[PDB]
Amino acid sequence: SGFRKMAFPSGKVEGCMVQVTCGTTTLNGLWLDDVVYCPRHVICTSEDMLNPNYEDLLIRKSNHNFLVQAGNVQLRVIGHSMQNCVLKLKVDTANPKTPKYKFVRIQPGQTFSVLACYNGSPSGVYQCAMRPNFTIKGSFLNGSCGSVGFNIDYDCVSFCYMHHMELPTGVHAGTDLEGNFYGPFVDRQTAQAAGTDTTITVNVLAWLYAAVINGDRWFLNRFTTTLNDFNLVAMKYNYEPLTQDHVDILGPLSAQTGIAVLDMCASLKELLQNGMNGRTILGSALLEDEFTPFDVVRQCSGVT
Amino acid sequence: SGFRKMAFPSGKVEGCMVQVTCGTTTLNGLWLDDVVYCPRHVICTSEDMLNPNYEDLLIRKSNHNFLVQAGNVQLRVIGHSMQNCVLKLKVDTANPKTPKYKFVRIQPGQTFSVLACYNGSPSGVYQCAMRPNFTIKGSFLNGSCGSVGFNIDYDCVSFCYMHHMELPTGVHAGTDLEGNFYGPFVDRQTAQAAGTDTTITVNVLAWLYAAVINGDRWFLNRFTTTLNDFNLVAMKYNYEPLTQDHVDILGPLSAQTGIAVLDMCASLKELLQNGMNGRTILGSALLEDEFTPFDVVRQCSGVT
Ligand SMILES: COC(=O)[C@@H](C(=O)Nc1cnccc1C)c1cccc(Cl)c1
Ligand SMILES: COC(=O)[C@@H](C(=O)Nc1cnccc1C)c1cccc(Cl)c1
Repeated sequence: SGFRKMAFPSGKVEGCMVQVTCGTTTLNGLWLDDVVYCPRHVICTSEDMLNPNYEDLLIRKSNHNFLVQAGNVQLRVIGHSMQNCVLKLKVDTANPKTPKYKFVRIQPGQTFSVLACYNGSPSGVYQCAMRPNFTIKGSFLNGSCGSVGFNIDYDCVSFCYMHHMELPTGVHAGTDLEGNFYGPFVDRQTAQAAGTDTTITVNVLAWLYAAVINGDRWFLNRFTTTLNDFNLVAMKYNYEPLTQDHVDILGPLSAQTGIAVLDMCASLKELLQNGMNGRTILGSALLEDEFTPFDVVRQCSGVT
Repeated sequence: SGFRKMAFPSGKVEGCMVQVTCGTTTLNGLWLDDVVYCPRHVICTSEDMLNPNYEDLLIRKSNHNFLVQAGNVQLRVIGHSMQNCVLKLKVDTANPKTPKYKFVRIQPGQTFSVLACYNGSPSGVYQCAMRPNFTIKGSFLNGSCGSVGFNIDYDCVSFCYMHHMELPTGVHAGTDLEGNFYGPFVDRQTAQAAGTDTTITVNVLAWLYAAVINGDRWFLNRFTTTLNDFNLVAMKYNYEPLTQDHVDILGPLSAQTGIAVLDMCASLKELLQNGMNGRTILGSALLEDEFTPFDVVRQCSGVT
């Protein structure tokens, strides 16, 4: 019992972190096999960041300008290429600590762990969600660029995020491991609209199931609703519309608890319309949306 | 910017986890140098747990009855001893992945990361506080016993907690790495009073400083208070009395923000007396007490 915002164990990712320096800029890189991946803005100076012509800036760099250090050992750079907003530095040595891995592009609403790093050194690990507006609400300071987000399935690490920047609003933006930004963002120091965010409805419902499983049940009521009625409420409260695909993903939790998905929707509708009346659910005084239905099943069943 | 409930990177601890089996019971062990540490209740059957005579139960066991497996490799047990509520199994091989480590007994109100494990395999990592009543509000299921809590300072892991049991109330109890329980708990399947818990005042104040640093400032007011006046409020709301030792520990945050500790106490007094009025601080609708002043400084400065 108990339910916590749990991150994946970070060991397999810690073994991949390196420091990349180009000129006077230092950030983190991810060393997998004989390639180091890092944000392409490592080649910029502060004056370049306002409107960088990355193609021109990269042309002024050679393999020997990219200093890559894995703890104490220096890596020899034998090639460099830019792919979208990431740089790929080919090195002469395969990382002996490379776990089994994949590069994935996650969907908005999905969750992942972030290993926050500075100067190639891990500082902490936390779990978060990719917001529906393709931002993440992380904890990142200057020097954290290149820190990565990932999920683990048994012995396979699926890397899904590389950190690039903080928007003027204090939220975070980054790319998949092919260097494609999540959302409309560009890697320039310009104010950029993130666009309307919404609460991840299917995740709130999964977390209400986790609450029932752990004994927080005060919010269960004698009501039911329909997908149509619930979605009118979701619209009013800036929640994502619930679909049959979301109801299907909640099947395991509905089966485990015996609470029909539309009955849990009626509990969520009442919580949206009335608030929590000074009460808490799983130690929270707000409706939590950073746990997917898969996260709830994994945590509630102790998957390793 | 951004502030998250961040755990230490778990890699150094992952390399120490093993599975320990004795008879039909399987739990986690911690392999450091040539010793494996685990909860002594690995020697119990279900019938023993109601009132175990651990001395008698252990006398029926020999070195070859303790099966210790580090992933795929089997460890050879050459000695066993019980120290308080932990068993120490001497093995013939030093763990090659033993980090620099210490065993520490943490104080109530201090925080640490937990690497939740099942069958010697890591499942997740989360940060928590040792409550003032010496319980922890973790996320643990059957088989998680032997999972450990720790802090990291550069390359040194200070182990402070080993998980033993879940109280009938769903909260958790465990020991230091010498097998001494935190709190009044005994390793028996009997209902046990945890005693009155309180909110960790110095941690709430540290988190309010973290909020100001990250731009959540709506709770700052034109008021001040004294330690005496604040402590009358703390008493009414079941908060730990604030001492000059706590004010001293908050010195760095007070210096960084220019907000005197007693002025932040007046903000906290107003939040206790009026609530949050439907607003949030650092994404929370309640006053958070799982960040120490050291945690806030570390996270806000990006220590690795
Ligand atoms: C001058 O460079 C910066 O401030 C970084 C950035 O956001 N770093 C940064 C990242 N995360 C947290 C805090 C900080 C500070 C920057 C800005 C704009 C565009 C890009 Cl691709 C990069
Ligand atoms: C029958 O044994 C148990 O249930 C364990 C225990 O709390 N495990 C356990 C631990 N954490 C979460 C869930 C579970 C289930 C037990 C009970 C009482 C005393 C001790 Cl020292 C151990």
